[PDB]
Amino acid sequence: ESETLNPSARIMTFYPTMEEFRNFSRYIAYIESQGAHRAGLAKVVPPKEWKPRASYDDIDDLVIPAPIQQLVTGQSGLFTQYNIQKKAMTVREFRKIANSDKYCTPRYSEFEELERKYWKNLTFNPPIYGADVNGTLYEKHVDEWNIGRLRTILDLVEKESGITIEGVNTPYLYFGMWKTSFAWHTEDMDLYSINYLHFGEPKSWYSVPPEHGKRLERLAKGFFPGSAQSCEAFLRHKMTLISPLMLKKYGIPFDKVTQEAGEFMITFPYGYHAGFNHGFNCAESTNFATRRWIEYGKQAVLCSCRKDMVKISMDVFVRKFQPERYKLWKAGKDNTVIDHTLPTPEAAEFL
Ligand SMILES: N#Cc1ccc(O)c(-c2cc(C(=O)O)ccn2)c1
Ligand SMILES: [Mn+2]
Ligand SMILES: [Zn+2]
Repeated sequence: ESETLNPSARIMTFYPTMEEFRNFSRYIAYIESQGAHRAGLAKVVPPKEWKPRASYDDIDDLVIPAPIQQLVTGQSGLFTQYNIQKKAMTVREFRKIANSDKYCTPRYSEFEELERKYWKNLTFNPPIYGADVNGTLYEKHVDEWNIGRLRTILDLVEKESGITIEGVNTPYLYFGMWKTSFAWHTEDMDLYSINYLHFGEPKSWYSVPPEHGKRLERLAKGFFPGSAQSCEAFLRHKMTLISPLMLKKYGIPFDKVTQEAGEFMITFPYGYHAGFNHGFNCAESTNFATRRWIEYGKQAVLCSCRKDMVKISMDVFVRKFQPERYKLWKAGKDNTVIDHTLPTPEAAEFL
């Protein structure tokens, strides 16, 4: 039973062997079989034997075409992040700024100390995030967990229509510095995501279980009624930051995890997450899908107030994987209800 596995919906950590690590979709289905998805977020530590690139010593020349300065406004654990686009710059130039005294990591003993400082100084001295950089740091030959070519069914989007959506079915790189942030969100079309930390200081994550996502939404709508009235899904703007103390105070279940260089994070459909970087680092990510995602995709509530928001046609997926329901679905009469505790069909061999 779905409900009997990971009943506390806690973030799980997995240490696959090299044999397990080789088939990406298999291991995703496997960790789902262990209830990992119920947390919304999971950590996967790859075998020590494994490395996606021999050396990162060459990248100081790589261009960050649109660095973003992150202005944050708010109080009492509620904040809204405004992006200001800076002029292009190099990893060398970025690293110099990031390690500079003005911008570098404050010192501290335990994580909770660094965490407290993040939520205390969030609004002061705005950092720069080298974000949404198109590209990959994977060497052309690495066949395990290659973010450039995961070969999941998300590939049906490009295959059928030729459409690429930057960062979604293509890779993004993220160059961080201390106190740079990602706001509370689910992925576009409530897909999965994979995030790999190539190098640098840690990246910390908060997550809310999918079975409690709607609860976080009610709370957010209550605290940002203006934004809620203007948009059916304003959290998709990725501007909204909420401190873990505010989540506790209003009884939203959540969990924390800190990601180290060379570690993977997997986010699951309708898994709300947010977080921040500890210092200079580099992360790579993209979205992907499983058969389980399709229903999430069919029902995802999208941003209504922008023309350039990401919308994937679900049609090809329903035809190919839910043929019984296609007619009904197209007639707007498909009332399937989602069970967030259930694992993906592909795990039939591990169920
Ligand atoms: N803006 C934005 C945005 C859109 C989609 C995403 O998955 C993330 C995101 C970014 C990070 C990160 O900046 O490290 C971690 C997790 N999620 C951020
Ligand atoms: Mn994300
Ligand atoms: Zn919107």
